[PDB]
This record gives sequence, C-alpha cells and structure tokens, in this order.
Amino acid sequence: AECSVDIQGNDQMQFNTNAITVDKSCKQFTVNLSHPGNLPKNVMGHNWVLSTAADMQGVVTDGMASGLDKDYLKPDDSRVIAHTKLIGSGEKDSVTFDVSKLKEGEQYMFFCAAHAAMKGTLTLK
Ligand SMILES: [Cu+2]
Repeated sequence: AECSVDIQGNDQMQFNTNAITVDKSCKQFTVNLSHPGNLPKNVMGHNWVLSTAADMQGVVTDGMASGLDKDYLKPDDSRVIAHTKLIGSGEKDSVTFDVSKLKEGEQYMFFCAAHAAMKGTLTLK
C-alpha cells in the first residue's frame, strides 16, 4: 500500500487534486506539500489542513478571526487533525499523522487555511 501523497498548491490558488485516499492498512500517513509556482508566501502562500467536513467551516471562521498572525488557524484547535506550515513558491513541507485519529464513520476534508476555497476530500479505502 501507499501511505503518503504529494500535493501541490500553485500561483493560481489551487491544489492539484481534490481527493486523497488513505489505505486502511496505514497507521501513519504523510502529506508532502510543495508550491511549484513563482509567488512568495506573503502573496500566495498555501498550507494544508485536515478536519472533518462537518468542522471545516467552524475551523475557517475561528481561523479567520485569529488572522494572519496565526496563519488563519485558531491555535491548538482540536478540530484540526494535522496541518502543514505556510509555504511559498519553491518551498515544501510535510506533515505526518496517526490514521487512528480519523473519527470512525466521519468524512474528512483538507483545505488551505489562507484560501478556504482550496479544498478536497480525504478518505479511507
Ligand atoms: Cu492557499
């Protein structure tokens, strides 16, 4: 099985996929985020954030209120399973999480905290 994925966020404010699969055998899963654009992070920086679909809007609301100083996430928000740092063009970051953290029967999503329009699903198979 494969227990990691490579994902890109670019200068046009989009990720290069809207769907990640996590094999049910994985105990840990790694997301390798890169930014193959030319814009730096103070213009078009991206991160990658994981929550349930049901929690996404609340995470974004509280992140918005927390602001740029906190990379648009409430610090220590228990609804956020994992997240990367904010990266600009040519930079990269990876995050690894325990697959045991996914609540059984719940659909998960990923998104960019800076650009909540950038989103997708993360699913067990
Ligand atoms: Cu973004």
